[PDB]
Amino acid sequence: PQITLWKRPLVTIRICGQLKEALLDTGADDTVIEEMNCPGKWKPKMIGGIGGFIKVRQYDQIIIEIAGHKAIGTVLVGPTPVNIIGRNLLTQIGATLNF
Amino acid sequence: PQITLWKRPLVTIRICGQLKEALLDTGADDTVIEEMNCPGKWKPKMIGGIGGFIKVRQYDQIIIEIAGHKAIGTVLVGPTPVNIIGRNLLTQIGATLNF
Ligand SMILES: CC(C)CN(C[C@@H](O)[C@H](Cc1ccccc1)NC(=O)O[C@H]1CO[C@H]2OCC[C@H]21)S(=O)(=O)c1ccc(N)cc1
Repeated sequence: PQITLWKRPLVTIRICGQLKEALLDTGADDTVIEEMNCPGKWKPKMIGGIGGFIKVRQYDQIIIEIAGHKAIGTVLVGPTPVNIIGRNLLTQIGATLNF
Repeated sequence: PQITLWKRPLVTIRICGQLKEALLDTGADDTVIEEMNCPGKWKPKMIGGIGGFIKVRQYDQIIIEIAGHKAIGTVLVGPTPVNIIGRNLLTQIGATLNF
């Protein structure tokens, strides 16, 4: 599909059996998902943006479906105000920015 | 151009006379640039990102060239970790996400 940018580029994702809304974010290196009790081993991480840093849990090889496209990779879980699909998974669903 | 997302989507911009590197950021509503000298009037504002809120100077109707494409619009100037081109200007240059 083609997504114009008049509005936030939100899509439906499925992660750990739950449907969520997430922002397709070319400015994010990594995918960051709102706090949820996913199973699996993790490593702590700090990620920084406007305002400073948040502490997150880094999970590797997590399966996510994004707007119907399957993906698998690193997902950071923590107190983000929005769910963000970053470049690590955008590349897997074939996303490009065009102008 | 068509921009893939293996690497950060960095471009050269010209703003208030000066060349800077900036990140094309579909997850940003607004364009936020590091502290710099711009001429003319500004309004104090706040904006929040992943780590909290910062104070910025809002400049309106600023002429800004983005990878050779013209835009004229609002720029927030303040202590951002990365210069980001948000949707307010991405729409002006005709950017879309495609997958
Ligand atoms: C600042 C960027 C270099 C990186 N950010 C992604 C960015 O797209 C965020 C993504 C974002 C979106 C909403 C809320 C928080 C963070 N947007 C953002 O800060 O935009 C601000 C400017 O416009 C406003 O519109 C949204 C918030 C304001 S980030 O959220 O801080 C971030 C950093 C590291 C990772 N792995 C993932 C995300």
